[PDB]
Amino acid sequence: MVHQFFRDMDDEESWIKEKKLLVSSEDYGRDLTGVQNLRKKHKRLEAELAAHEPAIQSVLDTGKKLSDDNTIGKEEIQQRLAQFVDHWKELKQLAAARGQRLEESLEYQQFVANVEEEEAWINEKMTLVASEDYGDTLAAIQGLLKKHEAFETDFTVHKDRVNDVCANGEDLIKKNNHHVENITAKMKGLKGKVSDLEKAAAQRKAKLDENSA
Amino acid sequence: MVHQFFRDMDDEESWIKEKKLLVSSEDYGRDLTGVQNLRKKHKRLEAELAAHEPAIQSVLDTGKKLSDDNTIGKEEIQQRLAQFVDHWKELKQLAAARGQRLEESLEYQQFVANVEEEEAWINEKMTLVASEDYGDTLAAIQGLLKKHEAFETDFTVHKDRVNDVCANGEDLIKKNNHHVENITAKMKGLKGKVSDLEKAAAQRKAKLDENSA
Amino acid sequence: MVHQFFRDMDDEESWIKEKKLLVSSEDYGRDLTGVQNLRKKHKRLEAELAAHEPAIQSVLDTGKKLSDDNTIGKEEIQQRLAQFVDHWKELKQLAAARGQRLEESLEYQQFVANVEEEEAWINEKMTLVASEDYGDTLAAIQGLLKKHEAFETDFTVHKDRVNDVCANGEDLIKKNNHHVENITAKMKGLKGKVSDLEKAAAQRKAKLDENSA
Repeated sequence: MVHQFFRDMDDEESWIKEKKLLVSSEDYGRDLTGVQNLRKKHKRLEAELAAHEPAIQSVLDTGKKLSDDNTIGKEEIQQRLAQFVDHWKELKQLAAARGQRLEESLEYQQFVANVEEEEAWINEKMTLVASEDYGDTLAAIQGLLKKHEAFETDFTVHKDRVNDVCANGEDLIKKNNHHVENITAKMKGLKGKVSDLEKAAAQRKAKLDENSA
Repeated sequence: MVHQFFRDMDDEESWIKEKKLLVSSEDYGRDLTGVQNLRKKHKRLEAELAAHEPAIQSVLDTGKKLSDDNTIGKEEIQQRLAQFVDHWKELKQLAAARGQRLEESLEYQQFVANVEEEEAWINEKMTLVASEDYGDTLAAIQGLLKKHEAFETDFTVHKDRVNDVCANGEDLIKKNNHHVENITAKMKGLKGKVSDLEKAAAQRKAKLDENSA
Repeated sequence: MVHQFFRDMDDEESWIKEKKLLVSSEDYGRDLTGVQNLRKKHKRLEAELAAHEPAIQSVLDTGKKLSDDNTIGKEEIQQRLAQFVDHWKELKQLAAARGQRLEESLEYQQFVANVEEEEAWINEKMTLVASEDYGDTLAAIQGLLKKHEAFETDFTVHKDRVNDVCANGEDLIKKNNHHVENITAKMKGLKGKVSDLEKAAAQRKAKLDENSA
């Protein structure tokens, strides 16, 4: 009874101590897929905590009955119960904390991934727009002009996506200062690439019209 | 939100494509156990699609929200959302169709298995009834009559079972043209076997009665 | 209807017969950990029985429908069903019985483990109390007194725990009468060890007090 109570409490505390070290990991992942995998793993740990909740509560309930029955050794029991509750609350707090840090990491890696998607698109169009072919016949120029138009339509959509990625970066910086330097530089870099492509596109459009007029 | 939406939709789409491909199997089993095993397996896949509905619905919800906010690039979101919804409907449609076909296969293989159980019993009794030992002593003869009387009751049950098997075959044919030739021939053969056993049993019974009178 | 009914019944009877043979184990564990491991395994089997109920009932329902529709061979169907019901009932009764025996084993091994915990504690304190170093300085002697005082409080708790262990032992003897001789001797031995420690502790305390006066 009191013997089983202490064996159960000791067993749960050993478990808690082991889970505490697992939730003490400061690995937040290197990229989007990496963080997504860690969040799946953290959710499995949270289910494990939930699975032990009943056994934990049984120890507390048994401890309360022992204390209310004025069992001899009552003081040692109460102190052990308070230390037990403390280890459990601490574990839960650490697990919640890591879960939160992983959510922050997820938002950050999404921004890093989004910046790469927009920059890769811009980089490929920069090469396209730098073409030296301005049409060898008037009819050929009409073909290039319509293709340029198709490009601008798509560019307008990407300009709006870039604004959203930047608004997202500004929000990450506001929530706190993690990776502030990298985030600020990537937003400036991305806006700079959009400006460079707008300049390059305008120059090509001007050449094409000059050529056909 | 738009970048993650396209990543999630792409991932769900490739998933859907895999399952679509699996569910396109044209294997319906070679015997009863074979169909039963394919159905267990199909049931797993069905529960799966069901425990994967939230993720698909989550994508549709985001698409709706993104499309409503008339965010630029609205047209792309709608076309992608549309083909997505159709890929999902297609999969659910193909899965349900296979489940139905496996259901048909099951009834058909149960009929085939039932025919074999009845034919095997009949073949074994034909040999017994072909015996020419009518009993030497007065105690042997009645021992033989006793075994025949039990056979008669058993044959009465099997005749009813054969009628049930044939009714089932007629129903299968009624439901569709699958394996009609084989089902038709098996019913005819089974009735013929019953008729032949009735004839052999009668000859055997008469010899036994004539010998003990 | 009928053919699949007998195939399902035969398959369930094979399942039942296998679980029956499994639940026939006479293994109840050699120590506390061992019993706890066997109870976890037993609970998994109890869950399987609950999960299988619908399948058993389904055969029973079909059999009733066949019986009510006066299908031919009604008597064999009724006799096979009554046989099937008895096997399922027998399995459930055997499982319940093993479960109860395992609970009896748990209580007994808890008592054996608790006895060992108290005796190990007494044995280690017996050697400490046997020490003949009563002090060296006016401060070393006070140190020894401080430690003996902490020990007296701990011994007060253990005396109560030994009393609970003996109460548990007499309850085991009253409720099942198994291992009576071993339980009786262990309680006698344990009370004997407390008495011996009380005597040795008082001799030690006397010397410490005398030396400090």
